[PDB]
Amino acid sequence: NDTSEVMLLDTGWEFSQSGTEKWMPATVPGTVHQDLISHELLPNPFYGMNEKKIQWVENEDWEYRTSFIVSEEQLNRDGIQLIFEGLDTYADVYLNGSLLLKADNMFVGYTLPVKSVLRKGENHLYIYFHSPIRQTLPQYASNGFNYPADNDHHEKHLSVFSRKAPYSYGWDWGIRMVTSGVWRPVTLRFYDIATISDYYVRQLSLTDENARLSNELIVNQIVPQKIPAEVRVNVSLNGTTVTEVKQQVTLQPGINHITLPAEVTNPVRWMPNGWGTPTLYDFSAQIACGRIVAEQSHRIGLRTIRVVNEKDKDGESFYFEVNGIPMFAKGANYIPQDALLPNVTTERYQTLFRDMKEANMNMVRIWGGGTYENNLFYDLADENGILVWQDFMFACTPYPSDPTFLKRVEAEAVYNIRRLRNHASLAMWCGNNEILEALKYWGFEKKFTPEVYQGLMHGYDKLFRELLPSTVKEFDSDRFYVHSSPYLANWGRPESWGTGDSHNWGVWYGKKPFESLDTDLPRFMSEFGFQSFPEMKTIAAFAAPEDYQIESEVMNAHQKSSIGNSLIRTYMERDYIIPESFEDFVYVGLVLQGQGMRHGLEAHRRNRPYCMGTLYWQLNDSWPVVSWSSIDYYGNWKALHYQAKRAFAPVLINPIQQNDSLSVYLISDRLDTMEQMTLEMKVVDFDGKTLGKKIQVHSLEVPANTSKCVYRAKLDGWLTPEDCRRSFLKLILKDKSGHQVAESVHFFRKTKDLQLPPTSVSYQMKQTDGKCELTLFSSMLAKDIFIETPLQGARYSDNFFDLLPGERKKVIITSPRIKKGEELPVNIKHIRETYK
Ligand SMILES: O=C1NC[C@H](CO)[C@@H](O)[C@@H]1O
Ligand SMILES: [Br-]
Ligand SMILES: [Br-]
Ligand SMILES: [Br-]
Ligand SMILES: [Br-]
Ligand SMILES: [Br-]
Ligand SMILES: [Cl-]
Ligand SMILES: [Cl-]
Ligand SMILES: [Cl-]
Ligand SMILES: [Cl-]
Ligand SMILES: [Cl-]
Ligand SMILES: [Cl-]
Repeated sequence: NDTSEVMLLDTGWEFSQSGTEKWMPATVPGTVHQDLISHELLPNPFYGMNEKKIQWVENEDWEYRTSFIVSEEQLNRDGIQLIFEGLDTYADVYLNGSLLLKADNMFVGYTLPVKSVLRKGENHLYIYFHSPIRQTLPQYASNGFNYPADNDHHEKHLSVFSRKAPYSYGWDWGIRMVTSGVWRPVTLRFYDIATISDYYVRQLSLTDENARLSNELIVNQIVPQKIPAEVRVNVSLNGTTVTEVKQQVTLQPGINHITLPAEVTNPVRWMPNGWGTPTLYDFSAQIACGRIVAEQSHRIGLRTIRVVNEKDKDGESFYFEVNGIPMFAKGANYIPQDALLPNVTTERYQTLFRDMKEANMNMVRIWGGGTYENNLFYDLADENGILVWQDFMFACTPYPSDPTFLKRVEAEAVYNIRRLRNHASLAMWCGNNEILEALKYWGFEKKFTPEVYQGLMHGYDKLFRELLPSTVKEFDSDRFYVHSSPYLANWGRPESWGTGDSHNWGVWYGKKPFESLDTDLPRFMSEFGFQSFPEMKTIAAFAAPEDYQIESEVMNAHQKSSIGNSLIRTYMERDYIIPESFEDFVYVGLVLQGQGMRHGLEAHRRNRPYCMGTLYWQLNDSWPVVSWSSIDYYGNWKALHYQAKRAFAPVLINPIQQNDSLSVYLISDRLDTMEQMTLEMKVVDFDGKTLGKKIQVHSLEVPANTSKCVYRAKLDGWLTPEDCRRSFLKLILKDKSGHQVAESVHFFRKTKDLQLPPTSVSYQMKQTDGKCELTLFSSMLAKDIFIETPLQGARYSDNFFDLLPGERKKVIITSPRIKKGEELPVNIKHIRETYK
């Protein structure tokens, strides 16, 4: 791209527990815990009872060192920068006897001019990582109260003093692994004249006819003379130039601000997943001096995103308008993919986005107890058409608000805003998760003096109502900011539900039935959720067979919700027969979470436009654990993820039964209206015999972006109470010429009340490298079938579905570990098998 040379400092590192003088090979980027694990100096932290056994690490200081060679020629370049994309967290950086930096914020990248400190030949880099526990003990002692951060799993809630990923201190689905290290890459750049410090592509306006952009460059010139230069911006699409602009300047020593307008006529818009292609242009900025001394590019999506948050007849709306069209949000809350962040590989990020795209999602919330994610995450969101709701990294406790603390926060806000603001995917900023809710409703006023409580309330405003919104206004002026989620609505207070976004924890924490999701509607659901144990192959990863009990010491290790096991059983009993065996209980628990949650996803879509989105808690897991996730740590889809896919389908037939009556809604997130449609239904018993006749509803239209009721019928006079326990309703939607565009099945009774027949699911299999193809058959209904295989992360065309009587079903399973001539073990489970 330019004349600079980059040296990756990613080999030859060593580490030491401070004070031991013993050094061993390390892997950078990485973590202290991983380095110890790689030397068998820690047990597998995710196995068994090992959490307590690895806590000692957090009390030690840890040192890292590397050496590297610099040549006479490199030392003669105009400038040389050492760049740390991430240091976790209190890190003193020494090079060649100079203290370069005292780092104090995990979320900040540092760029350090070092030419004057480098030497020809060998150069020595040492980094000292202070324990973030020891570092903040004096700070806590001076504070005179303990912040109410219940998720910080220690007597002393030290997390709040450090700009370090909150979840690292523990969470209610998380292991405590308060780690340290060089967590993102370290690079040396040797260059001439200048670097581009920042390149911002600011969209001024966008119409079907024209996109107007402002290319804003910050150029840091390292030489003392004045340097004539030409700044060039090339805009290309698929390798073909669309427009090119240039500007003559004379670069002054230090910072230069350069602005170049560019326009794209008849722009091809970036669309979100479901509404078209996520088209990305390539914008390249170069600085040319007589040689291209500096270049930087971004992929750019041309679209408008407006968050509409306005007083209205129902309270206060909260929805996303994309390219001028209101878009119903369908997605999930994302947490960190690992207890050890550098262990998350490119392939894991790619697979997680494939999981979101395949489940018909169009939005992800990067929840405030994790990290501002790596550039790759947002690059994947851009190319998959997934909108990103970005929390700042504050969650579930008030935080300090003293000048030094706020200076750290300002540093991370500026850094990460400039880092992320060029992504098409980035849709909004949110100051924190649940802090105002906590301050108002979680009973802190009983835990603190009135004076300390007042201090907390004032401190909330300084950070979330002043500093963060001001920073967004300055650096990302056309993106929405809200101070907290949920900003006003509280789940126990019905009068607040028509006001902005909800975290409806009435289900789960409030013990409310899943049916409450049909009546208790938000303007936008930013969280709701339900736990499940992950499937047996995941349990087997952390537990020996002796430990396969809900309440074994090892299982309780991997359940961080102290009320979770009791809630799961309570809810299961409402709808299912509780199985006697642990393995069957796990299977039904997956079914339960899937069925209950999808009932909610369907209510939210059905109630558009009153409700304009749903983001369930939670997408994913950081380690093998019992949690609210739809995908376990090993990437296995739980039932919930298949159910989410189905409930988020662009066109959905939603039968909803209440008060002994059935309505059927047709729900569409398509941009086009469907005309002359037929809804066809029929009642089929569990033996496959049709009851009565086919019901047909002709001449239906399904307008773009609407939910509409097309059919209502009382059950009384149609089906006997006996019919209701022994049959299901099949529903199909077809176009004028008879082609199927959607299908659904409906049960008229709770599963535990169904008279399911004993039945065998037989299968045929054709296995080749990487692939099994199964054909399943049962002469009778098999309810909520789970096709279980021992291969971690195996992918299925479908799973957790009802196998209908006499209706053959093909299922493809893929995994790089499937070998032709090593038959894939397959175990098919279904509800009736779970009891006698
Ligand atoms: O934002 C949140 N809401 C509820 C989750 C489960 O208790 C919790 O893990 C998360 O902090
Ligand atoms: Br320099
Ligand atoms: Br220090
Ligand atoms: Br300037
Ligand atoms: Br969509
Ligand atoms: Br605000
Ligand atoms: Cl610099
Ligand atoms: Cl408002
Ligand atoms: Cl107090
Ligand atoms: Cl229903
Ligand atoms: Cl009913
Ligand atoms: Cl059976």
